[PDB]
Amino acid sequence: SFHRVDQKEITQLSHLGQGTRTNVYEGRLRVQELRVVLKVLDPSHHDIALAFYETASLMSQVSHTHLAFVHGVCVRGPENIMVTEYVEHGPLDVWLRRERGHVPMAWKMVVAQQLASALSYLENKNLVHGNVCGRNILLARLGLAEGTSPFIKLSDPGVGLGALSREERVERIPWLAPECLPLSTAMDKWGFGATLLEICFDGEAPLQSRSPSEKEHFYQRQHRLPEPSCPQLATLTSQCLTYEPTQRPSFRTILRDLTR
Amino acid sequence: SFHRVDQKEITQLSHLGQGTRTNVYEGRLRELRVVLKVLDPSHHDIALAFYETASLMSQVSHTHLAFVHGVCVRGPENIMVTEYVEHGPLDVWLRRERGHVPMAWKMVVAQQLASALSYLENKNLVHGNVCGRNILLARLGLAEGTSPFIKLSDPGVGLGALSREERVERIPWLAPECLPGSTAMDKWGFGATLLEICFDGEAPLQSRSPSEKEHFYQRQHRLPEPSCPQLATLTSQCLTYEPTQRPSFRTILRDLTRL
Ligand SMILES: CNC(=O)c1nnc(NC(=O)C2CC2)cc1Nc1cccc(-c2ncn(C)n2)c1OC
Ligand SMILES: CNC(=O)c1nnc(NC(=O)C2CC2)cc1Nc1cccc(-c2ncn(C)n2)c1OC
Ligand SMILES: [Cl-]
Repeated sequence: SFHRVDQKEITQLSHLGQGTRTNVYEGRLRVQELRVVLKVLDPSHHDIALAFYETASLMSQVSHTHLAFVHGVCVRGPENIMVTEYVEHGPLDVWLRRERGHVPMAWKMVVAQQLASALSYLENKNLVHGNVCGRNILLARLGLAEGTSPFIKLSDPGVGLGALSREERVERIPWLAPECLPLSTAMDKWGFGATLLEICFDGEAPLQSRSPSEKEHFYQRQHRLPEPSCPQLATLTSQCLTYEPTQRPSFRTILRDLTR
Repeated sequence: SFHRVDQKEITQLSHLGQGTRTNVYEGRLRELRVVLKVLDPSHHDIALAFYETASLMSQVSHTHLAFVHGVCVRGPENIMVTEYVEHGPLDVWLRRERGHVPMAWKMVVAQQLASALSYLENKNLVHGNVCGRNILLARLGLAEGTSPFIKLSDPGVGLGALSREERVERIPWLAPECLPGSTAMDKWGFGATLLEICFDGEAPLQSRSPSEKEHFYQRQHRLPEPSCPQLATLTSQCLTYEPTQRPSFRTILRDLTRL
């Protein structure tokens, strides 16, 4: 399970954004104060909150260099608050869009290897992340500067996919595995593939802009996502972004292929 | 001395604040992100003090010194083009994070400020405007294991061109020997900034009137003791009215890595 955090120990600071049924804030935790990130769940039903706890538990009961730490959950009136690791530079997508055209291929390859690494760890433990996207990739060390390499940390997947509505699942296209449109570790290989494209297209994922019906139509008509600009990831993404879950490579394979 | 920048190459954006005879803006250099220090309509002596400042920064290179791209000199306009530092002035941040800034964080800033100032010392160059405002935070060092990373800004219009009223406004950072009409002056600035850091962006006398401030220096009064006794000796050594009695930055840098 997960560690319990009293309301007294946490301080809510500036708003960083909104997740699926959550509001992300900067914050402090008394342990010596630590800079935390608070994911404040919306007033919710028992099934939604349980999906939130299950997510805390996944992140609490694991340990990897490229996985964000979960301090615990605080249960305050209608709100539940996940207390998570504060990462220096925040979401990757935001940064890649800000640094558009000035992000070198080697930088992107390091991020890929690191993301495949953390996802291979969850694979060997037979655990599903269920929300691999650029936003959920946080930059602990920036790596864009002469003589620097990036250091990423994969965020909690938020409210478990199982509790999400169809409308909510559609919003996750192109990262959402098409079999999840109507929970296997096979789903994270599609997420990894779609994120690999988002990284290549400097934080601009294909279909992001398109309408929910346009997005739903793409999956219904079994259409395939664009090819990455860099031909190094071209084979890997095509292998990952297959509609047949069994046809997706293992992260053990992906991790090997990335070293070449 | 200084690189010249054409007016066509620069785009002015959001006003960030005002300096001594300047207005600070966000800007674009043809398309890189910079900070434009737009000098007020000025006399030739004021503009020359501005160029001298550009030259100081232009002809130097240090990890904890802000970069100066050059000066745009067109007709009545004088614009210094400089490095944009992500989180901006330290004083603003320290006041925002008041009570939640740990001592170790402040020591790191101090060591970094003493290092950039030791570099100018070994080159026998005067900054002349060491204050909280002129320390810019490139990295906040908020995450565990992460440390802050500061960059010292240009000192603005050289102190030599400032009026008495303008010099009085720089109390307590201004060296008292600079009030009427040396690298020793930056040791006082460093000392007064070390107090401002300790008092979480609240420097002593900042609230007091110009006459109250002038009176403090005239009557040879000494600035308060820092809350943290680690910097207590260092600040007392730095904030002496005898310029020759101030430690070298070589000494300060040693003392910082021992207390
Ligand atoms: C587990 N740790 C984190 O989640 C986390 N950790 N650190 C930062 N640091 C920072 O931002 C540093 C720059 C100030 C941001 C983080 N999250 C984050 C921030 C903003 C929006 C979202 C969000 N969640 C869902 N959506 C759609 N968007 C979000 O979740 C990933
Ligand atoms: C060389 N580079 C700089 O000086 C500089 N670089 N980056 C920022 N970034 C930002 O602000 C990011 C946070 C939004 C601020 C900077 N200057 C600055 C901003 C506002 C006021 C003054 C100012 N100067 C004199 N006074 C009284 N106040 C000022 O000069 C130091
Ligand atoms: Cl970094």
